[PDB]
Amino acid sequence: MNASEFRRRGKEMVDYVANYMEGIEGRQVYPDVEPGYLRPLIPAAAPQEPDTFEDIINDVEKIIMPGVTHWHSPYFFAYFPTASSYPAMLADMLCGAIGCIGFSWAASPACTELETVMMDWLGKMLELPKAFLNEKAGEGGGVIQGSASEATLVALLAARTKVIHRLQAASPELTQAAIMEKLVAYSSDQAHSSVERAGLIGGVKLKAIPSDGNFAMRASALQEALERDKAAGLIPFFMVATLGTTTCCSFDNLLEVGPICNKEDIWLHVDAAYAGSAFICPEFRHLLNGVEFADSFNFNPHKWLLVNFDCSAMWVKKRTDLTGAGLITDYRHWQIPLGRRFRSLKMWFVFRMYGVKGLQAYIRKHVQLSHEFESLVRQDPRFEICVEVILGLVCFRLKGSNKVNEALLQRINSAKKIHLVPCHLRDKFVLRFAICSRTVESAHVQRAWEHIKELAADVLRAERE
Amino acid sequence: MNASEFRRRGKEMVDYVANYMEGIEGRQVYPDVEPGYLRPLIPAAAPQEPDTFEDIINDVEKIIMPGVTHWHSPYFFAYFPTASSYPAMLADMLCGAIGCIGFSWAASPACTELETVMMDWLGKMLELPKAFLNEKAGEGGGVIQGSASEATLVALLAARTKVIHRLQAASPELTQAAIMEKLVAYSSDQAHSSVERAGLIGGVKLKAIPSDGNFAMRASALQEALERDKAAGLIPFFMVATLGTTTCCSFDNLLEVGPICNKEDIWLHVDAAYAGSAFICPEFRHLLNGVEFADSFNFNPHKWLLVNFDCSAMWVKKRTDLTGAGLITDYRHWQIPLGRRFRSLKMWFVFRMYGVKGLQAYIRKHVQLSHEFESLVRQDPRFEICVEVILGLVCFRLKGSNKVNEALLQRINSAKKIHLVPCHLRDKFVLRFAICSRTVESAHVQRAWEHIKELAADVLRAERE
Ligand SMILES: Cc1ncc(COP(=O)(O)O)c(CNN[C@@](C)(Cc2ccc(O)c(O)c2)C(=O)O)c1O
Ligand SMILES: Cc1ncc(COP(=O)(O)O)c(CNN[C@@](C)(Cc2ccc(O)c(O)c2)C(=O)O)c1O
Repeated sequence: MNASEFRRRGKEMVDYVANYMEGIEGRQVYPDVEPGYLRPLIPAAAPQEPDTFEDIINDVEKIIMPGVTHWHSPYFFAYFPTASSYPAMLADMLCGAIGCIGFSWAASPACTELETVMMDWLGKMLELPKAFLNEKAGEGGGVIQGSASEATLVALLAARTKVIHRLQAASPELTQAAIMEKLVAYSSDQAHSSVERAGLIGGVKLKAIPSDGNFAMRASALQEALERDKAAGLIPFFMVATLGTTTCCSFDNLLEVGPICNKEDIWLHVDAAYAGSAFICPEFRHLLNGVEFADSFNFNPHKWLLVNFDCSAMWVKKRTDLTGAGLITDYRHWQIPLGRRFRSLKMWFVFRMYGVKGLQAYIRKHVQLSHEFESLVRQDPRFEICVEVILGLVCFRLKGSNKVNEALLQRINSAKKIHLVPCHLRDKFVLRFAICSRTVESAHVQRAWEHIKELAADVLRAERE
Repeated sequence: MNASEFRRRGKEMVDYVANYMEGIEGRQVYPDVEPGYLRPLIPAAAPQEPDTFEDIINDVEKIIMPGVTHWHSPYFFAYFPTASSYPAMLADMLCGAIGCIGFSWAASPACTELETVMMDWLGKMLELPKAFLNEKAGEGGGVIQGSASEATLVALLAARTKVIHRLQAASPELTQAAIMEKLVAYSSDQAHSSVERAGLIGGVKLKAIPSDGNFAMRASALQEALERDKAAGLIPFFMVATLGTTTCCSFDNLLEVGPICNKEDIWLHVDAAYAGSAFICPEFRHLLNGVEFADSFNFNPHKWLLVNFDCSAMWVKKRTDLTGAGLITDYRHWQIPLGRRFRSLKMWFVFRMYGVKGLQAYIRKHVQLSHEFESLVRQDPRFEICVEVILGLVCFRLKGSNKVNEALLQRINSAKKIHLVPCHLRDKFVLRFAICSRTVESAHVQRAWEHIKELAADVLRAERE
């Protein structure tokens, strides 16, 4: 293609995208295809001569869309939201056009420099302690990671290098491998699987701290684990404290866990992948209190701050602690990959085109809708809410057996009107209702509950026979 | 933004992108800004109320573009090409609109299933051994990684897990840490820094194999290193053999190194980040002979196959060896991150809109232009070519001291008409000329050489005084 043909086809793509978005409520949210559906429907080899754009876009509708789960349908209530906004889409077109690989300052100065400023913009919107901000001064700063899973790995690796160097400074004869045998990392029993994966990749032991009745990590359980493992000869070195657990959006107590991690020389990484976006609202900022004790803090604008994937935001207090693993000129030693694209354009466009107040309104509407769903559940005594509703997630279930709730879930996902996923809280099977779509409204939440309520009656009937 | 506003602004963005691309030859390839230029030019905090699109796009031109290194200018001859094509741009708009996170089959079936087919399309274009292809049969298959640096890490981690399990099967009392002390990985002394980083992240020793006069890894040097390290008690477990080294586009000998790695139970990873795209042309496929001995093979469509970053293509012979670290339903255990976007749409669009013959013509034009530059250098006896020219890279220098070539480079990069970077080959400072832009032509290559030739005269004059 030349640029003149892209002028025509790019504008046709813009219309196609806007059409898909404007009609998305008419899409079945979860697909009917079975695993393996796609390969029989397209050729076994690439074409030798070019295909037409018309044939390709026809295949998008005919072959791709039947296998799409529509994350941005208002009836998608699964997992956590992922971001979809037109400002991020516009920036992503510009990002691909500039097309730089920012593995060094010289590879495109603006790619690195805009990113550092946007991470300070974001840090200030979250009212982060100044130690995390760059502002061309001090030792802290922020970087975009590809994902919170990668951000957790990066923090673990930095923590690993820091403790190896400290332990070898104390015992110069001590090998890296002898230290490796004794290192242990911690997270909540509600932590995301990215923590377990970081421990496996990092080659260290990982232990779950039992959570309290609110599924929060507390000082007492942490102290009990530390006493046990230190007596066994393990060396605590890394902690992931979670704000907004994937299971039930619970919150680890940083005011309790922070001081303990500091005094134990445990690198404290705060994972707020989903919940972090709400901390731009002052009524939720208290859930972040204690981040001043953290060594690193991470959350995903690409979940709940309208910056399309990929965009994970990570700050550290000491750049030097992170690199070994004022002006920031490159990010090579802040991330796993060397190459990176101009992702800060997406943050710039979203922040500027929505404004801080526009993002706050977006968060608050989602939380209000969550409370609307919760209100409906609390009116039906056949159901129970298992965890306090704070952000855009409601954990609910039919009172009674796990089997009846497994049946309810299977009826919901078989009817394919809405989409949600479950979790386990201890031995209890629980349904999750996550407010996801940028365009979801009260009417969608109410119809989803009406649907759930109807299927529950059929399921409860079948259990008495 | 709503969809109706995106219809208007998205089409204005398409025009802006096409304008930038059509005028790109008028851009100064390398910028005049100094590190730190950007922060004083934009506000210290995000705006509370929205800014206009017009103000944002004005800032792109006023503030961002002065800090852009124009990778896609025809006068960019630095590093290696990165991909920029309009089919990939169109697919990337559709990718952001579908906006799924494909961390599981259910999160969007098409996101995983198209990817597996495209990796077979690509594998067949490279005439890979069938053991690497999926085709819903056997044990092999391919995945998109975010980068070759990540692909190398993933292979090292899989190799690490495989050798730990084998050594523990032989000695059940042996701890992971005791094994960690003895593991050693290998690469060429010309290997990319991503290998050293994978070794650091993976917690294993890494040793460089001395390259021959053609900067290739050969059996003799590999055998000499193996005898030394095995006698010292090290356990060889991982090898990165490079096809198309970053320094001088040299090629490790897989026909020699492959059988050695197999008999030593060394996981052989073939890194062809840049050169791999040329292997779709039969006249270059012989440079890949011996990949049948590899356990994993990787190259970057986002360098030299017009699939905009990010898109790194990695194949393995045994999915089970990779996951522990027929139908493919998820890629969670193939990559470092859990989340991933619908990147295979970019491969689909590029492959279909260019056709295999269009991609072959693109490769061959770049190689011809490389040989055109080489021809000009070989006509000037003040210069020498340090390594055989095979693909789109020419390694050249003024005969004489490193200091005179350092002066030549500084004059080139100070005049800001073209952009190139150097390397070291042993103790020798060498200039690299890489054919990069999709729209580069003979006329650009000839003007670049005319420029280099002129600056060399001034530099040689200043050395005789
Ligand atoms: C609490 C928590 N911590 C870390 C991560 C990992 O984030 P990332 O995907 O960027 O590596 C998560 C992941 N949330 N995983 C979900 C909710 C799936 C998901 C939804 C929306 C997204 O934008 C992403 O990236 C993932 C899951 O089902 O596991 C997390 O919740
Ligand atoms: C031989 C070789 N192996 C691995 C890598 C790493 O690839 P990736 O960037 O995907 O992690 C490379 C990297 N090449 N690095 C260049 C040539 C910079 C560069 C140019 C164009 C790109 O598309 C990327 O991603 C990077 C460098 O200067 O180091 C490699 O050459």
